Amino acid sequence: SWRHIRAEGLDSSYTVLFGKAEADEIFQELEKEVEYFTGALARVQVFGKWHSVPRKQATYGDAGLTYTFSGLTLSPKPWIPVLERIRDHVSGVTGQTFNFVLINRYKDGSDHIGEHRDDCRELAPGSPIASVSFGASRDFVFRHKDSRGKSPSRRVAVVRLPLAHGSLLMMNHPTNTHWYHSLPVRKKVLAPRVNLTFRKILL
DNA sequence: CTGTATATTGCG
DNA sequence: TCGCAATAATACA
Ligand SMILES: O=C(O)CCC(=O)C(=O)O
Ligand SMILES: [Mn+2]
Repeated sequence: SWRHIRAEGLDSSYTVLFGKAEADEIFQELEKEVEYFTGALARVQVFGKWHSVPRKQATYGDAGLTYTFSGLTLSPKPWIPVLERIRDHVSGVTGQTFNFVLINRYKDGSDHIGEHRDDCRELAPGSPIASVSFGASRDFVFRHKDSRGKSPSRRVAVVRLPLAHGSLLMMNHPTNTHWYHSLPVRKKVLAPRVNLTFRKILL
């Protein structure tokens, strides 16, 4: 069964792919195998200022591709067994295909990601995004674009969702046209979390 | 009276 | 501790 997350312009689906034992093993292999970007490849530019990202990132996928957000371009690394196994399984469950994965690792509840839409030029038009989570459960927040700021034109409610160990969140079109998402700071969370967002990228 | 868009600071 | 409006400076269209 899928929990359907629906609101005006919001269309997402949530389910648990893996039980505890399997999700533990996958997490441990991710921790062991994934090579994260450092230094110059972990700095972004937002509002005219450069910052080191408050988390760790890695990109895997087919050769040739490119992934640019916030002034930072990330070349994908060749697929490794554990990412292919997760990719293929998501594909078998959803029917959707993927040639790329972005990995965000939050070492604890102080690591986080800011509010944004996934609306890249390099993202295939109307292609779903598969977000698979491992480790600590973290709250994932959807805010509507017209409901943000000083004076909002719309009073659409915020949508909050705990992403569990071994879960899958599907973000279908047009979720990313109208809704920003983020993983806010959760100061009580002491354990790491690894998130995989599988995507379809144009060459 | 009025373009649009975007990590931490500075509040509450 | 949590939420979030303001905004570091441009870069557009
Ligand atoms: O950490 C997550 O659950 C999602 C991360 C994300 O949205 C991104 O990396 O663009
Ligand atoms: Mn995202």
